[PDB]
Amino acid sequence: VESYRTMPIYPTYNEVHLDERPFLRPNIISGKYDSTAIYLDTHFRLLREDFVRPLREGILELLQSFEDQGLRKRKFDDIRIYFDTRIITPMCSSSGIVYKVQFDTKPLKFVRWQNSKRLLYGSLVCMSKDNFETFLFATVSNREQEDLCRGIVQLCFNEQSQQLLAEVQPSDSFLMVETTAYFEAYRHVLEGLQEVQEEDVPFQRNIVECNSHVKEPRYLLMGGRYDFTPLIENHPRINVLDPGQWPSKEALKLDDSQMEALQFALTRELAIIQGPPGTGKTYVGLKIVQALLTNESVWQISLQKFPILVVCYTNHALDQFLEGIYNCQKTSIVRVGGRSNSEILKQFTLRELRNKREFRRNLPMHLRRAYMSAELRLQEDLHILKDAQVVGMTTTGAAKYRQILQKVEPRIVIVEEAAEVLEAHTIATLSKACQHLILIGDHQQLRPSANVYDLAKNFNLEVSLFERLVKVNIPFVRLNYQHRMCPEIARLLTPHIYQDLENHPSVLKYEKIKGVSSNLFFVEHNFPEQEIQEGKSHQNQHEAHFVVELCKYFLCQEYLPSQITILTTYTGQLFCLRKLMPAKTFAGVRVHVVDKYQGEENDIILLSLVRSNQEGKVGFLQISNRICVALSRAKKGMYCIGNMQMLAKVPLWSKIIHTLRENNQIGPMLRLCCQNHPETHTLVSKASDFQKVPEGGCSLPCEFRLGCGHVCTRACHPYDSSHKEFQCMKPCQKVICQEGHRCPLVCFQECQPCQCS
Ligand SMILES: [Zn+2]
Ligand SMILES: [Zn+2]
Ligand SMILES: [Zn+2]
Ligand SMILES: [Zn+2]
Ligand SMILES: [Zn+2]
Repeated sequence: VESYRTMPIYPTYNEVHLDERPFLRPNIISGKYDSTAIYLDTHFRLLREDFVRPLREGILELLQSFEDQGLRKRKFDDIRIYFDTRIITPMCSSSGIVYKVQFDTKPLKFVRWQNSKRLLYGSLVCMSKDNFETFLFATVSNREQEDLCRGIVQLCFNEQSQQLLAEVQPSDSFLMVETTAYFEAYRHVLEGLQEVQEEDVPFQRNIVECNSHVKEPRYLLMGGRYDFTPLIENHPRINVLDPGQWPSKEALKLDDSQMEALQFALTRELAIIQGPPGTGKTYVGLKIVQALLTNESVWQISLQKFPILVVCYTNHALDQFLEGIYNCQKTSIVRVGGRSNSEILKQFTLRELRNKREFRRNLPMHLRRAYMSAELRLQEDLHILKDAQVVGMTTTGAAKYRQILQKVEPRIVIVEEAAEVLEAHTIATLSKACQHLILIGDHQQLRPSANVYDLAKNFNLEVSLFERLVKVNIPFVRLNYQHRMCPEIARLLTPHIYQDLENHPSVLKYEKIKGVSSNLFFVEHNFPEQEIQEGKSHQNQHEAHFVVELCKYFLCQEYLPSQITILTTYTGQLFCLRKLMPAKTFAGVRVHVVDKYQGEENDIILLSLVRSNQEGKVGFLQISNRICVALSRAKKGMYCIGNMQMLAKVPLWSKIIHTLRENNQIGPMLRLCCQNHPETHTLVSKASDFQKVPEGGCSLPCEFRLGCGHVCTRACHPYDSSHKEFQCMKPCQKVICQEGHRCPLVCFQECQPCQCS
C-alpha cells in the first residue's frame, strides 16, 4: 500500500489515459476515525483528487474533441488553451532555472491583462506536442503586464519535466493548458501535508479520537495568575481557573456572553466560539489577545520568546484584526504577505522590517560576513519574529512558510473565520508545539467551496474543521445578543434559523426609513426568468428595473450612496444590474453577489432573488446557510423581491413567508409615502410606476416661491427644501440698463451688460 506521501501530487499518465478510479473515503462526520494515519490519507486523497479531477476530465474532453475542428472557439470551463506555444530561451533566476515561453496573441486581443486571472504567478501549466502523450508540468514564475501583452511568460519547470527538457527543440510547438483553480492554495498545503508527520499533529485525542473531553492548556498546570488592568483601563493577579475571581464585564466593556466566551477561550486549550452575524467577534478577539499578551509570564516558560500566531483566510480580515489590536498594542506586530492594502500595517511588513539602517547595523557580524562572501534571506526572518508578540498570515501563507513556523514553534494559534477554512488547511498550520488553538467563526453561514460538486456532496469535503467538531459534539460556546439588525429583520432569523437570539437594546433605537410605510417589505411577482447562453447563471429584467428604480428613489431621500448597497444571488443578474447602472447617477453604490459579500454590512440592502419559473427549479437558494447569509446583511433597510409561490416548497422559505404574512410586510405592490404630503400613498410594482415620483416626492408641482420671485419648475422634491442649490430656468427679465431693456439671460444667471451698454 502506497503511503499518501509517496502519492505523486501531479496527475500521472495512468490517471488520465486509462480510467482508473483512485480509492477515496468520505469523511466520517458522524463518528471517530480508525487511525490518524488513515485520517491524513483520506484528507490528502480528497484534496488531491479535488484539484486533479477537473484537469484529468478536461484533458479527456480535449483528446476526445481533437477530431472536432472547432477547438479554438470552444470555451472549456475548467481549463484554458494557448495555441502555438514555443519554448524560446532559458534564464537564470534567484529561485533556479526559468524558461521564457511565448504563446500566440491573436485570439487573446480581448484579454485585458491588468485584471485577468490567467497565468498568474504560481499556476500549473501543462505542455505537450503529441496530443498529451507526454506532460511537462510547469509553474508560472514571473509575469509582467507589458510582457503578457506580447505573449511571453516565465516558467519554472519541475524536476521530472526538466529531464524531458533536455531534448526539446525551440521549433517545437506545445499546447498550453492551465487549470482555472488557483494552484498555490492547493500546492503549499499539499506539500506541507505530505511533510506532516503522524506524531506532530497535535490534539490527536480530540480531532481524530472524537472525545468530548477538552482539558485546560498544559501550561496552566504549572501555575499562572493574570492581571486584567490593561483591559479595564485601555489589579491583583487572578487565577483564571477560578470563575469567581474574574473582573467585571462593564470594566472590560463586554456583555455576559462575550465575557463567558473570553473566559472559556482563555481557560480551555481547544475552545470553539460560535457567533451569529453582527454579534461581534473581532472585539472578543482583541480582548483575548490583549489579556494573553499582558500576562506573558504565565505561558512563556523559557527565556526564548514564542509569539502569538494569528492566521486567517482573507487578507482584509487579517488587516482589520491587526488594526483592532493596534488600539491596545502599538509595537511588535509583524505581518507576512505583500497583498496588504492597509497603510497602518504597511510599516510592519516583512520587507520594511528588513529595511531601516539600524537593522543593517545591528545584524550579527557572522551573518554579515556571509552576505559579502536563499541563506541570507533566511535567518533574517527568524530574528525579527523572535522580537514580536503577534504574527499574521493567511492559511496559504502559513502552509508556504511551514518550516519557519516549525522553527519558531508558536504556542498560541488563532484562526479567525474558522468556518471558512478547509480542514486540510488547518492540518497544515498545526505544529507539534501547539498547546493552545482557538477557533472563531459561524458554521451556520457559508463554508469553503469545492471545485467539484460530487466530493462536496457525497464526500463532505465542504465540512470545515469548525463544523466537524461542532457535529461530533465537542463542547462549544454560543455568542448571544445581536447588535446589527433591527427587531423586524431579526424576527426572520428567529426561531427559523437560530432558536435563541436576543436583540441588544441599542437596536430598538433604529429610526424608520423615510418615504415608505414599511422598513421591511417583500415584493412578490411572477415574471419568468431569462436564461443566458453562457454560464449557468440567471437574471431577471423586471426585478433589475424595479430595484434600480427604488435605488434611484432612495437617493432622492438624502440617503448617501455609501449607506446603500445592492445584493443579488447570481452573477448574471449582477452583470444585468451594472447594465442598468450609469455611474453618473448612482456613483458609490456597490453591487456585489451574496457569496462575495460575506462579512460586509450596510445601512440598506436591496436583495433580488432572481429565480422565478414554473418548473420549480429553485437552484441553490434551497440551502439554509446561504439564506441565513443573504437575509441578515443590512442594519435598517430590507427591501426584497422574489417569487413566494415557488419558494414555499423549501420549508425554511415557507416559515419565512408565513412570518412575513403575519406582519403584512409582503405583497405584490410596495406602499410608498411622500414626505411633504404624508396623506398620499403611492403603490409601486413596476419600473414604469416610478414616473409618479420623479424627484421622490409627490406628483404635485413643487409650487415653492424661489427667492428670485419665480416658482420651482421641478415637481415635489424633499431634497434641498431651501432650494439654495436650485437654479431658476425661467427668464430673468430684470432691468439692467437705464433704457429699460430687460435682461435676456436666465434668471439664475448673473445679469450681463445690455447687448446699449
Ligand atoms: Zn409631495
Ligand atoms: Zn422646488
Ligand atoms: Zn438679468
Ligand atoms: Zn427666477
Ligand atoms: Zn440697454
